[PDB]
Amino acid sequence: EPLHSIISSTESVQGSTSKHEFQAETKKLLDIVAREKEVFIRELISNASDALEKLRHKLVSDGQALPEMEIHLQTNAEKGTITIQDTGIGMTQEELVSNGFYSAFMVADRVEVYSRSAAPGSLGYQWLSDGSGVFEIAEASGVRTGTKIIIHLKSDCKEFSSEARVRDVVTKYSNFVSFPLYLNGRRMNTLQAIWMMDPKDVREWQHEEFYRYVAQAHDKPRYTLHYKTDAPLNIRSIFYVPDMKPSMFDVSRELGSSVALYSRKVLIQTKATDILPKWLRFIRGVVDSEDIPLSALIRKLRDVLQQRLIKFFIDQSKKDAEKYAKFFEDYGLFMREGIVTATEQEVKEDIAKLLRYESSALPSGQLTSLSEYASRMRIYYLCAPNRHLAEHSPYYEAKDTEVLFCFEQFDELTLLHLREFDKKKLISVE
Ligand SMILES: CN(C)c1ncnc2nc[nH]c12
Ligand SMILES: [Ca+2]
Repeated sequence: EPLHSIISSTESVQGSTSKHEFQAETKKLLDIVAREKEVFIRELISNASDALEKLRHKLVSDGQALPEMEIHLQTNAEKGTITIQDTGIGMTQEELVSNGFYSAFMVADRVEVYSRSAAPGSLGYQWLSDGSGVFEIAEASGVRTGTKIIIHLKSDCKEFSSEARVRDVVTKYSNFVSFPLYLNGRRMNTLQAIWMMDPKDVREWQHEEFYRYVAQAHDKPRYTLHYKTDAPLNIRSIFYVPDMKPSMFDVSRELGSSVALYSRKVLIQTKATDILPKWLRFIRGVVDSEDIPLSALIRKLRDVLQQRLIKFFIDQSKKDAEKYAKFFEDYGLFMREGIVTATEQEVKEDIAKLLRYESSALPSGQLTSLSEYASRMRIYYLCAPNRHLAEHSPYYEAKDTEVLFCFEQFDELTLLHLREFDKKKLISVE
């Protein structure tokens, strides 16, 4: 039996507990906090992961051996309890007094905590609170290094004492936790949050495996962007462009982005809706940012990613012009839609930087960007069925001025919405 559990009633308190008042703010908080509810598992697992990370980081800095670093969850139906224990850095009495965590009171009639700091010669402490105006602290024996939280669920939340209900919660939210997580002695997590890895270390087989998981697809990604940054915000993200052509569902999908939102390897909202501009909904991948509450002021992240993705495609066109040509053929509609739907001029020009057209100066079949046309001028366009019809259209013959050639009616409406590029106005020949 490969059952591995570490949770047991080893703690004991010798003397009585001292009673403490909750700060003015905290007391108000515990009431608002206790008004869905299942997210507390997410919060507690994330807290345990942080605790384990601090200890592991400290032990490596001191070149000391690493102990068992695990997160364990236990459910007890007879006692109506849910317990989470980690073998992390723990807490001292000072940190325990000051003491995310209070999300436990969403479902708890009373909370019971045992913690022992990893520092040598530390003591175990017991922390008790019913979510009222008083909590209790006392020295405890038999407290394992790390932290143990025992939640006595109120009758309205007894479901969280069932292994089936908790297992569904853990799998949905905490699938990518970086430390081994156990539920009633059974290992749960096996997926790797590859977006946290060093971009140059991720192997092609990992990107393909992850793309198929996030996109629920069976093809491969033709483009992969591993974007990590901390200057504006904290961003750990990977974006994939499917190898397939866009599907009728992709072009007509409403209120979806096909991008997962994460915070510290913990899920925030699967199929995040407003993480990317709607015209980038054909993108698959994940966005991880610790600067997320847990739904108004996210736009700053959306604009940063739009610019980064637009830069990525501009670079892709320069690295391989032929691969980008078919990408434009397959996904150009999204870019024209993004311009038609844009409201500010600077975004329209940025997206338009991705658009490709044919030119009278270049041979049939060769593409050119609006910037390359602007570079060579000493912006005029003509929309016609095809190239030969364009050269023979009366509008074109009428000074060694080069003219861009569009073929679709959306191209014209796109250029019509994009009045100007780089302060050069767009004027149709005919
Ligand atoms: C809740 N909180 C602030 C914590 N501090 C340190 N180690 C912990 N292990 C689980 N929760 C912990
Ligand atoms: Ca994976």
